[PDB]
Amino acid sequence: GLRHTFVVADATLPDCPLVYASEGFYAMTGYGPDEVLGHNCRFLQGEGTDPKEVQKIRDAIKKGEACSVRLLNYRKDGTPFWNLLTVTPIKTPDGRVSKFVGVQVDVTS
Ligand SMILES: Cc1cc2nc3c(=O)[nH]c(=O)nc-3n(C[C@H](O)[C@H](O)[C@H](O)COP(=O)(O)O)c2cc1C
Repeated sequence: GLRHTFVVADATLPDCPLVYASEGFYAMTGYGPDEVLGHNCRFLQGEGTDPKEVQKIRDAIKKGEACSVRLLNYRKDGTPFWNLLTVTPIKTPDGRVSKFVGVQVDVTS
């Protein structure tokens, strides 16, 4: 929907760590930059997170392809929320993946 957050991951590093996150991302998740920059976004996952959906994202990434999934995530305070995540690979002219961009939408309603 209209309200959403955005983040950028560096695919030139093995674990796709975050290099940038929108104002909304920090405010929604409750985390600060000096807390999540340089880290993979998997810290948003938790107990009820469907490993099957997580695997789908992992596969798309390893294949350097776009993907959209609905996942249960948790704020820094531990409270849950439903996240409709869409990941998009950004490539250089040589065809290789340089960055991955992510758009998150809280669809908890
Ligand atoms: C740009 C980008 C944004 C992501 N955003 C989220 C997110 O908001 N929530 C989430 O649970 N996983 C998110 N992921 C997925 C995890 O970072 C990680 O790719 C996934 O869990 C891969 O599987 P693994 O944790 O088993 O290695 C994102 C990945 C990328 C590349």
